[PDB]
Amino acid sequence: MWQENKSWNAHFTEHKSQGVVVLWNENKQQGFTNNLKRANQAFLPASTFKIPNSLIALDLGVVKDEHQVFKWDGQTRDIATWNRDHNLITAMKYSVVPVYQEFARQIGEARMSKMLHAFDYGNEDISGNVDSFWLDGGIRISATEQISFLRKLYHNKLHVSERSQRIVKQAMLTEANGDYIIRAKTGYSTRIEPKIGWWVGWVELDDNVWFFAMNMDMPTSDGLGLRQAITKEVLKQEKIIP
Amino acid sequence: MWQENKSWNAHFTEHKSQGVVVLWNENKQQGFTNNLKRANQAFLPASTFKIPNSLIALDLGVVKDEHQVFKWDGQTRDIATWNRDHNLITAMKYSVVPVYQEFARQIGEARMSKMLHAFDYGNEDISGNVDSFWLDGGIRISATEQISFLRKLYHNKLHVSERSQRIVKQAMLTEANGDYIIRAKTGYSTRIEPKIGWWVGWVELDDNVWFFAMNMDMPTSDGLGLRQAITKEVLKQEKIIP
Ligand SMILES: CCOc1ccccc1N1CCN(c2ncnc(N3CCC(C(=O)O)CC3)n2)CC1
Ligand SMILES: CCOc1ccccc1N1CCN(c2ncnc(N3CCC(C(=O)O)CC3)n2)CC1
Ligand SMILES: [Cl-]
Ligand SMILES: [Cl-]
Repeated sequence: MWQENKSWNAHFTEHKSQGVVVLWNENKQQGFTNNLKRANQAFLPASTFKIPNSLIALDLGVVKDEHQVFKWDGQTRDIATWNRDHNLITAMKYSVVPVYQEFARQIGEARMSKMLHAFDYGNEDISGNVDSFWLDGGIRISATEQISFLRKLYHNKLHVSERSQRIVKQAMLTEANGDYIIRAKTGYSTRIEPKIGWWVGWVELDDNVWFFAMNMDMPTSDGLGLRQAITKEVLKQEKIIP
Repeated sequence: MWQENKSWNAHFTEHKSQGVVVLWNENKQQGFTNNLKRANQAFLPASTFKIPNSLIALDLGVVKDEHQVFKWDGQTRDIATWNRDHNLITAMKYSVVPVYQEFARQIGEARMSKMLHAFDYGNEDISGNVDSFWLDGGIRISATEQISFLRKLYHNKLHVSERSQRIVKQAMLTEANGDYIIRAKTGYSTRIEPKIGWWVGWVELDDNVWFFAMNMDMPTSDGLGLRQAITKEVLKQEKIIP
């Protein structure tokens, strides 16, 4: 099932960094990582929780569809892209926490807990504020647990409507060309030490899917682009993307 | 509602070419084109017909979902990418005509006509061979009629399940980055002598979507890249993409 490829650690060291990348070959049903311990270490999901959060909001009509416009609340926050109107597509792309905080408050702590248990999502614990638990409450999920959750989403096997799963998979769209499609979601955990940067999703090829879950130590916000860069270098080495 | 802009013809003449580009601003309900007459002249859809053909095949259950595998028949054809197994995603991406000819035979004359009428697609005429009418039969569609059709698809308004429409829009994914998403379909009309290349679809942006339909005279296969290139030079002049 799982296989440790120590050679990917060079992509972390050359960038003054430390972390884990986890890949899963869907056709062959084989997994790969540079660090199996860290691959199974559970962290706060941070904004990667926007994937299950959207699925719950959509199956509950808190979000009607991907074009509904939730406008700014007039409060200027420290990330410029947040201070405007958004839909599901753009709130996911720019990781607009206030929008999903409003979703969370509308979902409710009860329905949130039941749905995460149904998703088998991490430790299934929402202790804390209903609108911040994924950022500074009790929820914990590991890299291999992200892949397990993403594989069910890819196959429409989560305990929500197929429509909700298709919409969220649409909103996860990050990059596409004639070689590959990436559906993914970034995340940055800052409230609990050590600070952690996430990238989780998958790569669609013509005749295979490669799921990935990555996290790395991220002391400041200036190295956040290293999440995609390191992940891509592993993908280039494994001949997954050209 | 419609405005002419002959500045765009410079992009055509720059490449010793001729054709039409039609843009539709969804927010403004406003349209633009370099040649109004040509914008409303009907042509064979060629492989742009794979958009409606896919919708009908999915709705009628000829295609179960975007993962079902259509086996190569073993007949070696001139386009190398056709000589392999395909699913709906890859059959669209590589314009695999033989796969869609099998769809059309399964759908059949009676159901194909009824669905095209319900779609109000072009002249709604499928006279000719059931498995080749979009390539050398009687169906005809204009650039502006393509947009009218695409707008209905985008809003899930066609007489097919929302699921059918969602799957075809996923299969139309062509290009995506941080700036825009392009969902489109190429086409190459070669059997009636006004031999033309098509590119129809739309560009998704954060706060808007720009529908487009273009066709140009295309004497050989070597100029096919000019469909996307000229279209993009127009989108970059209107500052629709960076
Ligand atoms: C409004 C409620 O706020 C909180 C409530 C409760 C706890 C924490 C927050 N804050 C803390 C600050 N934060 C933050 N910091 C740095 N970069 C980013 N970014 C967004 C996520 C991006 C990503 O996904 O990579 C990276 C940049 N976010 C957002 C969450
Ligand atoms: C199998 C049945 O065929 C026929 C039956 C009946 C009439 C015509 C065809 N033929 C003609 C040859 N053809 C063709 N030629 C050149 N390039 C391409 N291409 C595919 C479309 C691509 C595009 O979508 O842009 C461009 C390349 N296709 C496919 C359709
Ligand atoms: Cl396949
Ligand atoms: Cl998509």
